[PDB]
Amino acid sequence: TYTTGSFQLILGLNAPQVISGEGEPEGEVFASLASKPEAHVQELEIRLDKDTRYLTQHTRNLQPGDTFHALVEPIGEAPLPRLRLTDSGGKPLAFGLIDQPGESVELNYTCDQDICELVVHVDGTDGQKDSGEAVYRLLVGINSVFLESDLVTVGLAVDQIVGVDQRSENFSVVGTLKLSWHDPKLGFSPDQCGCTVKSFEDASIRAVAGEINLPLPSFSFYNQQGNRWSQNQVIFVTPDGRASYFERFTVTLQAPDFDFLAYPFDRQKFSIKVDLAVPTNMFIFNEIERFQQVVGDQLGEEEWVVTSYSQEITEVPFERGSTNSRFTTTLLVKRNLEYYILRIFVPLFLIISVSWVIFFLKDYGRQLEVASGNLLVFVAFNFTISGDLPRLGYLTVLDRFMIVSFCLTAIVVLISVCQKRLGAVGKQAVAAQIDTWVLVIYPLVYSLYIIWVYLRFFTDH
Amino acid sequence: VVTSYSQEITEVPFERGSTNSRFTTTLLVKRNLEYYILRIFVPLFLIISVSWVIFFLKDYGRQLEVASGNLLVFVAFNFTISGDLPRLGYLTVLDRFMIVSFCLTAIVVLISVCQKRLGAVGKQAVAAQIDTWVLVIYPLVYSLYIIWVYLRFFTDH
Ligand SMILES: [Ca+2]
Ligand SMILES: [Cl-]
Ligand SMILES: [Cl-]
Ligand code: NA
Ligand code: NA
Repeated sequence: TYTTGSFQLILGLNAPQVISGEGEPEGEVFASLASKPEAHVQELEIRLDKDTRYLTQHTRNLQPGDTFHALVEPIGEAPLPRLRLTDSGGKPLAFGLIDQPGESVELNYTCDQDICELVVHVDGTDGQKDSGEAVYRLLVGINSVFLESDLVTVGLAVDQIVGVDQRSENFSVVGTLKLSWHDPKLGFSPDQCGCTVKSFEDASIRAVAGEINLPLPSFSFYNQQGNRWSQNQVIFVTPDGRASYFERFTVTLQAPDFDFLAYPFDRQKFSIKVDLAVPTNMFIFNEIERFQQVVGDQLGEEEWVVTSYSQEITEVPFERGSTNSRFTTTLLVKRNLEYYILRIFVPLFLIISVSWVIFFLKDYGRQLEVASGNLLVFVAFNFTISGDLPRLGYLTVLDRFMIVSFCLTAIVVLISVCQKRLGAVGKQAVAAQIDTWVLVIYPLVYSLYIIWVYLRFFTDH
Repeated sequence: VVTSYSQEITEVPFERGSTNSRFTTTLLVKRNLEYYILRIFVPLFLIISVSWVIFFLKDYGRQLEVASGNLLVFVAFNFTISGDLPRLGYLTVLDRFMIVSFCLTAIVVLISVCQKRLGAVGKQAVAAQIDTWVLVIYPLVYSLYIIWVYLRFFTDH
């Protein structure tokens, strides 16, 4: 291909030093710049929401002697906005003149210095935003009229969800980060190295920008807690201006999108947000690279499992009207449920049934002997399981079922006492009516409780 | 403990066709098993049989007092050992045996209640047939469970 960049030209007439690399200017002048001009014109439909109501676009680079025209127009019946042109420093070079009919605010300028580096402004500063949807066609021209954000393709993949802190509403994950992006200003000329590839290893895009003193697409994991353990870190740059970043990492992230209210029947969102650290006007995320399986299927492992992974490009505001790209890889998860209903629920059931079948007995002495004894087994079992249950400072559904379960088992002891007295007073057919009396209201209440909670916690009621 | 160590040279792909050497030293390991079957399995057994020999009794009153009491000892023991057992968020085979073990011990309490009422209704030779009735299906079920798991978890079935 053709190649690009800047050069130093030494021209010599009867001067053998010039072919030796040796340019010191001397003598009488013989040469210079050799010859409407070339024109460049651009469309863009700009949009002005409540969010974004001033907008500026840096122009790219006019020669002394170049003329610049720009025109705005309303898409619907939206108001005629304020137009102006300005240098990079903000000193004004023109203003918009609203036209003969009053439909287009046009502006004009031709160029003074050997660099004119112009900036176009359009504002909807004039009125209160009524529904925040007035949008404009903007025409622009000199005689790629606007200098555009270079386009980065980002990719992410997770290998291990290695920690979840349920109390502090955060988690930890191991994964792989790739950004690939074509910027000519990066360009390596080959004869220096003697290679196609230049490598920077073990440092942060930020640090390499600082070393090179140029702009690069730096980023941060948005909710990062403390430090990240990054290995196989690297950034590759070819001659072309094609560049790539590769980083396996192990990061700890705050996710207060946790809700543990329906534990263990809760489901959760692990979101891995990757924001840039430079605005939309310099770099933006343009593609998603499916460089590997996004979520890595080791299934035996099992503690939290994965429903679906959706990873997506979105632009978010930051300070100084920093609007910048954000690459959200967000895993959907649920707990391993066999662990809960087998280890917790099944046994619990049995403890509750023991209290219900001792109502059959009619030897209230013994009914109460077992009733009381089984309450201890309940409490006993309730702290067997207290380990896999986490302390948060608020009630999960399980904690809710468990209180009710205990309360019903304690009242069987209370009822059993009641009936034993009745037995020894010789109203034993009262106490036998009671026996069969409970036998049916009582497991009816467990079942109704459950229905209550399912509706209370699961059904948008 | 270590079963064998095999260490080996192999080349794997990386960034921009980086194909590079990898030196894998890979140890094979197993747990110290005496610790498990002595500390966990042997005692558990004993708790299991206590429930089976109280089926012999035919004083269902007392059968049930021991039956119930021994369930607590089971739960008690099950959390003695809860320390050396690690919380993962999913069932290991031990966790599997332990649930089944507890469930069978809870139904002895349930059966013991059943038989006691039968006794006081004066169908005591029903309840005595039951006694000998379990005595044999019940430790048959532990043994079949075990066979089930060995096949479920160990034998590529
Ligand atoms: Ca929250
Ligand atoms: Cl409790
Ligand atoms: Cl248990
Ligand atoms: Na984990
Ligand atoms: Na907290």
